[PDB]
Amino acid sequence: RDPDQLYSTLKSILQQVKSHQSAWPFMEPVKRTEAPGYYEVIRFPMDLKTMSERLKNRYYVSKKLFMADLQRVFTNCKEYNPPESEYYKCANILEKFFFSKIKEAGLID
Ligand SMILES: COc1cccc2onc(N)c12
Repeated sequence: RDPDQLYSTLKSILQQVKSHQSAWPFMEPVKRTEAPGYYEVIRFPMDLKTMSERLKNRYYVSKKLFMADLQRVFTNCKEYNPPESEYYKCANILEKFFFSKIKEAGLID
């Protein structure tokens, strides 16, 4: 069940990330109205709702595709927001959590 092993593992990892107390800024797409100039600077927006959909839609056929999207959630945030903002802080906390979980799961060697 090599496809469903991957799916299972990713779903677990994604749920844990979504349940984390620092995930709240990333739960839905950034709104243009709340972020002036966001979509002019961030070319590939990503969020955890979209990732959930992608997962359900069987898009994440490799660990690399999953990693790229979730990494993008953090890097987008860090480019856009000031370094001591609450959003920037949440990104790094959640990113630390993400790297531990992917290492825990044996997704990167
Ligand atoms: C509440 O989410 C936001 C609102 C406005 C700007 C944002 O940048 N990164 C975010 N996660 C974000």
